[PDB]
Amino acid sequence: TDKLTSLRQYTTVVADTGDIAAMKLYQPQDATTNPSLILNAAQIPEYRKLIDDAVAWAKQQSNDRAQQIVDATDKLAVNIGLEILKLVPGRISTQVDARLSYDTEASIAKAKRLIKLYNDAGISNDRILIKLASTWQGIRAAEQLEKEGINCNLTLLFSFAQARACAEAGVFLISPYVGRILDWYKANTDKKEYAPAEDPGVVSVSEIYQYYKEHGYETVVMGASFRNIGEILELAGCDRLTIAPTLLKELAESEGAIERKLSYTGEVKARPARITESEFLWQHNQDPMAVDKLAEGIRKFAIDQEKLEKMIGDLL
Amino acid sequence: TDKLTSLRQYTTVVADTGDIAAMKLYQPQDATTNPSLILNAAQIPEYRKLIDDAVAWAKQQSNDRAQQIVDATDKLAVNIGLEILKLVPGRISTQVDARLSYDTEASIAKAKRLIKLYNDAGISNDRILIKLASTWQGIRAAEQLEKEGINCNLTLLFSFAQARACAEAGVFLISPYVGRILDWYKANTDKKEYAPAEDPGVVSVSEIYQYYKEHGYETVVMGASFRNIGEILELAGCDRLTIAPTLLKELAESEGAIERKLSYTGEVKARPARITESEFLWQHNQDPMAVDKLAEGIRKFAIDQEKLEKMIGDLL
Ligand SMILES: [Cl-]
Ligand SMILES: [Cl-]
Ligand SMILES: [Cl-]
Ligand SMILES: [Cl-]
Repeated sequence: TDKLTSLRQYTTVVADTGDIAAMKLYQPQDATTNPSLILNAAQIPEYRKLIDDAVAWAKQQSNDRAQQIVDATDKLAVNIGLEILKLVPGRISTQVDARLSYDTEASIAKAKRLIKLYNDAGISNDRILIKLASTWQGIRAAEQLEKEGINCNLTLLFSFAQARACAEAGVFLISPYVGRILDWYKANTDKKEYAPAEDPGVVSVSEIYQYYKEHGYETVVMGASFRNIGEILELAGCDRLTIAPTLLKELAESEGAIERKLSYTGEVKARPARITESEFLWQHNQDPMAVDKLAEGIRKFAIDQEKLEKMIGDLL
Repeated sequence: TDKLTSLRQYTTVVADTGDIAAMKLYQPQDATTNPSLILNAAQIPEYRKLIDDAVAWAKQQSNDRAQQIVDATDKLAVNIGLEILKLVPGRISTQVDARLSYDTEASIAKAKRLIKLYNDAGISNDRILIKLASTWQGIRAAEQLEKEGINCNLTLLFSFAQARACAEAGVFLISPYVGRILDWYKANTDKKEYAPAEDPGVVSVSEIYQYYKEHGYETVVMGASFRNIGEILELAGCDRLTIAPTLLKELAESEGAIERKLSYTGEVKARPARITESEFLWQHNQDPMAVDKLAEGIRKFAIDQEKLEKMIGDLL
């Protein structure tokens, strides 16, 4: 047996890519995309049809250029989601424009708009996760969306404060990063070598997992962003893990059974009072890694969004 | 003539220390303190009377230990402020517990408490600045305090978003940092040498000064936190500058007249709509330096507060 097969006994495998080739190859349950993966998957010549469809559709919905750019970029992300749903039985994650990350109202609106486009294609809400950055504003947006039947993937989750706040908001799923946590520690300490169990991204997810299970929270824990297979194996037992094709390949090519690493066998414990905004802000900003990486991840995703819109604008 | 004397033609000189010796020596207009300067000034044997007075007074106001700790640490800061006001004609800046930095209500309450203690000593509000970190919550706290006749010093000002928000809130004074901005650039780029005019902290304050004057804002601009006299000289013309004794000494010992560097000679311009919380959050987090340093400065001031309270708790 190979390690990818063995992992699937303990963990729901999810493919982190916009490339349908990977869906066929690894047959994941869910898939995740983001603005940069959409931007990358756009250059694939076989996807040119999806870009043209998106641009054409946008011109049929309105006559204003600015609106056509937005409509086309949204429809493109959706169009790619639709191709992926042909090949996976579970969820597709589609990311909202990260420029809205500190705007609750705008994020709710944008989530609803992407859902409308999916619904217009005949896809139900139970096949979709809307990905938002887990700022306070994003978490509050997600809380509201869930009440309206729109399930959310709360991403760029770095601090325990973010983890706690997401759970208390009843979000469908969280995407705690692993690899970008490792990146920080390598950039800000002189320890650049870590055993898998002491990888700080692995430690973060394990602690979050424990807290979620021990309090009986339903939010799906999905580790994301990996630098190596060691990190992935150390989180075997995590509800889901979203993994890039390069690392799915490495697992598939690695022989041997693996053991479950993440479990909670105790009973559910009473929950505390909800963390307030002020408490969340204090506790998030206690974590210098999380401070840096949440803001940084948002900046980079917004740049990817802008580049996507540039590409679409040239075709109109 | 010396450079300290020459600077005073263009800029109001302020002493950044809790040490009364410096007030006598340099005869500044205002003084600034903070938890660490209070903690430092506590070890000075000649201040032991101020610590004992604070502890004694606290035991007379109440019988609860926890409240005595808070009362004593507040009274100590106030007691030091009072000794300084004997030797300066202008303002004393006293910093609120930085653990409150993301809590508007608590910060307002704390500001009012420190003002009460000063008022109880016979000091008017026009001699005092309450120093709060310029988070959104701190700015909103300051807006309200100003309306109630309590003047504020908005500190740890790093991003343009913080500057704009403070001006629009009508705060009495801002303390844009200079040296800590330089710190970040040195640590996060491979340029560790900067000409005074290209020092990123100097550039920051100069841009803020321009924006404030050009829009006729009354908020006092007071550069703070300096690594060298080059930075200070490059901001000659800034409304005020708060300077550590070490650097005041260097200026006093430096011979020669200096030129004014910071001026605005144009007419006042129309102001934009107020920045919203969401816009502020977006724009502040676009500035990786400011993201890091605002949170870091708050963490360190809170640690200094805790150490001060430890020291006070041992004496009760
Ligand atoms: Cl968002
Ligand atoms: Cl929208
Ligand atoms: Cl950001
Ligand atoms: Cl952030």
